[PDB]
Amino acid sequence: APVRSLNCTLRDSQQKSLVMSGPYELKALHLQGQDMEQQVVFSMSFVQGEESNDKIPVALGLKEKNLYLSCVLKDDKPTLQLESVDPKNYPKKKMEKRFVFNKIEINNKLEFESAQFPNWYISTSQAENMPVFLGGGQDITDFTMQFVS
Ligand SMILES: COCC(=O)Nc1ccc(O)cc1
Repeated sequence: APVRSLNCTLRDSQQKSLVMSGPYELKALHLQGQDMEQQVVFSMSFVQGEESNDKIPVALGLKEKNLYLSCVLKDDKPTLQLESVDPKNYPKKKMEKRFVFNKIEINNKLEFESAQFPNWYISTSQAENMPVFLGGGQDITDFTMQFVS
């Protein structure tokens, strides 16, 4: 059938919200009140890949944008980018591996591991207004997920 998707937001375990940082980056900052409209709404797609009770393969697209989080090599290490795709072809059930995250439930939170790069996770900094990155400590790898209409 058609790939299944849900709209959602993510916050890090320090309750920082994610926002756009120019066209191909996200940043995390403390947001409350009217400013919470700046937060990115994801379309989380449930994709093909290796699955267990608490390991669920997803893609993270920006709602109604042909942009996906992807894990791509740079300076010889796994890194997080926003990548444009053909809007005719996405989302799809068989997403390419660079777009796949294992959504893992650990102690009432979520971690998003790169399917491509084992043990590299979507991360934030403790400081305000710094990029979201891929991290292999002080950095934050746990999130909560709010399901949106
Ligand atoms: C199949 O997913 C089960 C579940 O409880 N997921 C979950 C959702 C939001 C959150 O903040 C923590 C965990």
